[PDB]
Amino acid sequence: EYPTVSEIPVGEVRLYQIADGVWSHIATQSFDGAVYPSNGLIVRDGDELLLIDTAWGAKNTAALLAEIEKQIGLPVTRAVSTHFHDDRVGGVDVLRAAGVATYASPSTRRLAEVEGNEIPTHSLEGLSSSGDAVRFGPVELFYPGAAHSTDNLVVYVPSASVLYGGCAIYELSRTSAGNVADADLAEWPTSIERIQQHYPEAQFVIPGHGLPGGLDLLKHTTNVVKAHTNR
Ligand SMILES: [Zn+2]
Ligand SMILES: [Zn+2]
Repeated sequence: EYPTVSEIPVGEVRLYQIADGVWSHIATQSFDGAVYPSNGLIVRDGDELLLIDTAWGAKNTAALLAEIEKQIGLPVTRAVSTHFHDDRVGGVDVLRAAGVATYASPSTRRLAEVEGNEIPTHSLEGLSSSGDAVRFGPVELFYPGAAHSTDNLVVYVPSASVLYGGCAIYELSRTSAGNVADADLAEWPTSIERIQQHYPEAQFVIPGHGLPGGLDLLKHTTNVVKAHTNR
């Protein structure tokens, strides 16, 4: 039932209900002549919605808001980007124009600015040191340490035991490292272990790209990152 690339024409977006009041959003982009899927999260926040991550670009993110209106019909009032790369901040300007309040850590905002990427409006305090967590509406935001990027956040939905790892967590089908240009390979397993330590009760774990699974995605990622380290 989870959608894959061949289900999703580029420019379209699918929603997937994970639990009561919790969805992923799935979109695709072409990169170097291959097509990659990308996940984000949507969490019901009373009669409003919280969005985690853009749908990887302006057109996708417009389509995302259109699909949310079509299928859920509650207002997206806030969005949080989990790190500074384009699959996470690309589309922030579309969200902002549509009246969504955009958020990221000050580390992410700064790195987005350096990269010339779109920059969320608001700055999330309380996430500066590895192991820091803050509640943000119906989710907990956690900074595990540097991993895929120095700023990467993960998002937990306590009502549903859903853990969204973003790009710090790989899907099982990914056997070799993704983009590690901005990674801290040295710290990435230590960061993954902080996630395990903080969220041992998680039932559904959503990678930045590809299929959900369970907490097995954590050690899977560590194995892949450690192999890449020793390449
Ligand atoms: Zn990234
Ligand atoms: Zn990513």
